[PDB]
Amino acid sequence: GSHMWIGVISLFPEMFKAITEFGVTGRAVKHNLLKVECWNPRDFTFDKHKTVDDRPYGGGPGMLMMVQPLRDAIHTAKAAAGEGAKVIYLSPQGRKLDQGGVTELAQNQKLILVCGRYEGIDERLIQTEIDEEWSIGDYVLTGGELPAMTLIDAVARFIPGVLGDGLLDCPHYTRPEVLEGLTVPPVLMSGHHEEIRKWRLKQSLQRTWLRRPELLEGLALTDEQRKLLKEAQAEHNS
Amino acid sequence: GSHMWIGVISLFPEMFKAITEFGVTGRAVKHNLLKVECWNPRDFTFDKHKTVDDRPYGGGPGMLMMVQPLRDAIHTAKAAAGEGAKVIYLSPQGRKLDQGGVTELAQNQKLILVCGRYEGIDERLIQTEIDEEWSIGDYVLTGGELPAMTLIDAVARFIPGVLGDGLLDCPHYTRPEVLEGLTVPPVLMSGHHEEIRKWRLKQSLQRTWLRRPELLEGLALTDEQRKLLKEAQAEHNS
Ligand SMILES: Nc1nonc1C(=O)N1CCN(Cc2ccccn2)CC1
Ligand SMILES: Nc1nonc1C(=O)N1CCN(Cc2ccccn2)CC1
Repeated sequence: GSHMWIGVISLFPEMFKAITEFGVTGRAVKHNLLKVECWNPRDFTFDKHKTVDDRPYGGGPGMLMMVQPLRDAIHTAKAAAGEGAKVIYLSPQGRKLDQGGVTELAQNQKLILVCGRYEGIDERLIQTEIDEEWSIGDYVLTGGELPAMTLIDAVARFIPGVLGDGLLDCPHYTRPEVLEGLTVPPVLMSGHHEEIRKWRLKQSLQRTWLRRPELLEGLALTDEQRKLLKEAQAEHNS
Repeated sequence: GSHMWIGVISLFPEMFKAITEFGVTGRAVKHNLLKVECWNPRDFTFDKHKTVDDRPYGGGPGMLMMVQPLRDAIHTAKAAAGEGAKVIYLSPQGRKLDQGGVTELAQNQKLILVCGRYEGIDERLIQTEIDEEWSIGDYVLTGGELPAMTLIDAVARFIPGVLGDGLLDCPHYTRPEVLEGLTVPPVLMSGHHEEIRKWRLKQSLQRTWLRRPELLEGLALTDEQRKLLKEAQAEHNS
């Protein structure tokens, strides 16, 4: 349907088996809802030792990805993708990913994700080959592979067939009715669908307010949400 | 040395091969700097079909992880860990992970990471078994495995032997000297180490200011940084 094709450039393509062979994303791939295709810069090297890193001009302790194998891998992925593929570099210097950002990226039918290693890629490749730079969070990882897999997983949820409001989630409960002395809220046992809905929404508003108050600032709360939030705050203040 | 032990509770333990078998984290594991040990709730089931999900009280479209197999897996991981292990649940309702948070978690010698699937785990298990809840970002994934692997990768960088200031990174350049008409900044070719240092720091300040101005607010800039930032801003304003 709205199937998605994601090309990946990575020195460790076998890492992506974690999403292509298991769980929800694994099923998406099996059912041809998601296609993930990997190119390894190591395969585009020509020297005997298949060199994929290179020294930075200006010195320093680190290395960068070697330009020629990486550039050639990217070009190969672009040729396979055809027209309309957006090329993404994952790094801490990119636009911070959130769910709105995920929904934006998910509108793309084709993505190419470039996974950096070492101290990253040549700035001129970012200028000449990368459409958008994104970060999955303000922390530093050993490479772009986990970020790429995280992005793939998040956007995959928006492909129709893959799955079976700005607020944090409400608490959920399952069997048994009592667990180390802790009981399930009686409302959830009541069978009263409307009370249960309002209880869940109220809990969500309360948890967002207590844990992530700044998320509430970004919202235009509905009349019902304003009411339930006021109630939750009143109860919190006893 | 400051080796780290990380217990993992996951319905898809084979996903963690992406970090235990490859790259920097793979080497950490091989060199016994990092130990990652997985328990699968499916192995703690007793029914013929090894059931690991259960219906939420109060209804709704989703499922939760079944309490008994998950609880038993967690208890088993805690027994293996001995004393001092901090138990973490990964979810969008948790404390937002950043590099400071990574450095905090990395001070722990033992971690147990609980990977949720479905609509997550019973709220009472969070109360009774989880020490801390963390989020790797404000977006929704299909399960806690990629978040757990991301956390493991980030904290692993702080284990001594694993690897070979609040600002975004400077641009980096490697061979060739000219790439699609784009040249390497002459300062990086100059061999003047102090000019190169100041240029890199200035670029870092400029990029942070242009891309992530709010990160600058959280910093107490050094005298040198204040100067170079003013210069970068002056040049930006031509
Ligand atoms: N945070 C993140 N959100 O996406 N990716 C990351 C992330 O930490 N990494 C690890 C280091 N990389 C290689 C690198 C190093 C320095 C500059 C540019 N590239 C990028 C991928
Ligand atoms: N963002 C994140 N940072 O850490 N983990 C995530 C994340 O998206 N997920 C996927 C859904 N999970 C299962 C679940 C669903 C609802 C409530 C609680 N648990 C948690 C793991």
